[PDB]
Amino acid sequence: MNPESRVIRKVLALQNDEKIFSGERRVLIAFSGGVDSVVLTDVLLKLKNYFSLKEVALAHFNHMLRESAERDEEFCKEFAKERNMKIFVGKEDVRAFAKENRMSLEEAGRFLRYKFLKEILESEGFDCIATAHHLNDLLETSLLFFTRGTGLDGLIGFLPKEEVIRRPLYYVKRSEIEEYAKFKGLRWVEDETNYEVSIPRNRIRHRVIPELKRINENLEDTFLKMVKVLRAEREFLEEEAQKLYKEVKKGNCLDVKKLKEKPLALQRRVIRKFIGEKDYEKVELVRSLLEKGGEVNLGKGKVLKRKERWLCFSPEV
Amino acid sequence: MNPESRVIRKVLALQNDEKIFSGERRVLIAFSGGVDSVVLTDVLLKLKNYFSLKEVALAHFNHMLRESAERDEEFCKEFAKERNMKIFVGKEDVRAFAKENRMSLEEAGRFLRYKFLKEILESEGFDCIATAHHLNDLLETSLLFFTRGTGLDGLIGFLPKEEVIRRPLYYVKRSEIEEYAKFKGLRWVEDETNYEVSIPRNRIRHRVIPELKRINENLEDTFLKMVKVLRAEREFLEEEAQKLYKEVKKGNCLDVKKLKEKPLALQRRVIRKFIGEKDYEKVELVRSLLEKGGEVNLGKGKVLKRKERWLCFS
Ligand SMILES: Nc1ncnc2c1ncn2[C@@H]1O[C@H](COP(=O)(O)OP(=O)(O)OP(=O)(O)O)[C@@H](O)[C@H]1O
Ligand SMILES: Nc1ncnc2c1ncn2[C@@H]1O[C@H](COP(=O)(O)OP(=O)(O)OP(=O)(O)O)[C@@H](O)[C@H]1O
Ligand SMILES: N[C@@H](CCCC[NH3+])C(=O)O
Repeated sequence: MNPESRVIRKVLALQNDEKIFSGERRVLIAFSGGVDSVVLTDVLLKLKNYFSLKEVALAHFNHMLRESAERDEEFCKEFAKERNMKIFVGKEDVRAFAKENRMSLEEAGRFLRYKFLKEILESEGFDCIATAHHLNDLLETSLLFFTRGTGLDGLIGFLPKEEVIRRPLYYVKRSEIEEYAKFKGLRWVEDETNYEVSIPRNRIRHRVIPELKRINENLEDTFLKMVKVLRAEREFLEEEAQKLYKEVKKGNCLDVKKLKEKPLALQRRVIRKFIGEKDYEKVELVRSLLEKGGEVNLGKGKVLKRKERWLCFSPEV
Repeated sequence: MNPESRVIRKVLALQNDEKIFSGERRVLIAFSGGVDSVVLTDVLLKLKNYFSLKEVALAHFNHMLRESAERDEEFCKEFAKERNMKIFVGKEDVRAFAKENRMSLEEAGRFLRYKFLKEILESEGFDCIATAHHLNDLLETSLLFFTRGTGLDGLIGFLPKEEVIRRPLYYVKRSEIEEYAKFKGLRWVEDETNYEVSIPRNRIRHRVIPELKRINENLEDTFLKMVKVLRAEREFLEEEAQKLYKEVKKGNCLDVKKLKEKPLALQRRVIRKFIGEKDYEKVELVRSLLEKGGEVNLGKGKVLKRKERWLCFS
């Protein structure tokens, strides 16, 4: 099996399993100019009719942080022309939105790259946005949430398809993306967060994963099976969660007595939703009010009390 | 708060949260001679009456692997004599046992160790075994499972109470254990197995975890919160998985019709229980029969066929 089919087989597999494209007609690619983006594009133009797409276009965002960005942008317009594709370029100063909004260069650009994409989508009439997220991004992300503290959501990471976003390379490993770009002799722009190990994701990618791989070289593959199991168990619990939530709220309060003899796993999913907080301690606080009567203060004036069959928000302040 | 009250309260909290001890009278301690063993022993002797324990004793296994072995065994007896405790000591040639049985060394020791402990437990009339596992073993354990492939079970790691085994320092960090020992002026044996990054556990312990704490210095406490959550979620899934295994398994079959209209999460759970295998692959091969005709060959004669309304065996 060659590098081409090794990627295309996984993309088709993903399509089967998740129905990545099932009616969408116009696709907008979150094109960065990077290998994964280039390979993402090469694969979609090769499957354009297979997916019954009417049009595939690029959308590049110039964060204006580095100097190369000016050059990265040139590559993208060129690439688009070599492909005879439509492309929308966007220029914004993260740094000047991440300063006048208290933001890390990163987070601020994320918001902006997306705003522009949502923009390009709803305005130009595209049905969805395709991203180049791949299996290693999911490994790093998942491991980050594990590090930062989390539950199933973080362990699952992002999904192959969520609302308006589609991630065709979800099953593909970075090395497979790399091998395919070389095999087909594609050109792209290098990785210049190439080792700014000061950022967690990058520390995980360059210093953690390589160690874990010294334990299990097929970590990514082994990692994928675990996510499939968890996604399902999560889906189920979240499903049961709504069952109980509604089985439980009255308007603006929660029925302690009914929720008191329900499974802990579920009580916690319910509280989490009632209060709009995922923090473990805040959850336990509110949970304690199920047996004990009284008050608990969470944060933005989120104060909850027990009437006595009920557990509500205090209206004060 | 001092290094002692710090650890003591976490043990009292684990006891309050899990009922570690609740009728046991004679505890046998899996005593390695290392810090954790030593702090475990010191905490049980101090909380003996509180837990209503009639006796606490030490069990030390000489793996015969390291050169200090003999010496350490001696320290162990002296540690016992010092606190006027019984000490049972087992010795076996792990090394050899592995070669005449096809076992690496991790497994060999493990096998003989626990075997030795269960024998003392029975021939000495002990109710349970107290191990010195701690939160950092848990964190190292769960990362090993996340690396080798796993589900909730692996992520959760060992539990505070599992059968005959007890783990009173489950909530305690290795750092707290080390401060405890210095504070109370305790003596212990050197862990000459830190090094060897060849051992995955140590590679995680020395290379992986350190990098993670540079992202979150509170990794262990944060990991614990995650475990508690995962545990109750896992409890609910297994319970719901029991109901379904009973609502669908009628004989040596599974009511496809009923099991096909239920949650994937559960299906796999039902399948896993039915076919006795747990790996993702077999379960999914078997799982397709709920939708496609045919039969499957998993292991040693483990083959299942799909009838019109039933997924039974051959
Ligand atoms: N300059 C860009 N213009 C448009 N889209 C981009 C650009 N950079 C990245 N993307 C899109 O976002 C995806 C993820 O990129 P990257 O991992 O660098 O962002 P992150 O912010 O680091 O990740 P996430 O997007 O997971 O936060 C890329 O694969 C691509 O689909
Ligand atoms: N030589 C020994 N004699 C008796 N008990 C021991 C000995 N070594 C270890 N133990 C017990 O086993 C527990 C776990 O030890 P450790 O985790 O270092 O070994 P492992 O091989 O990693 O064990 P597991 O695989 O059970 O974690 C120790 O806390 C102690 O209670
Ligand atoms: N260096 C640590 C660990 C030594 C081995 C402990 N069993 C200490 O002595 O505190």
